[PDB]
Amino acid sequence: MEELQDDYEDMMEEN
Repeated sequence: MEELQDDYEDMMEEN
């Protein structure tokens, strides 16, 4: 059960 992968943090978004 993962939302995010590895090198990220859901306080930004890769648009």
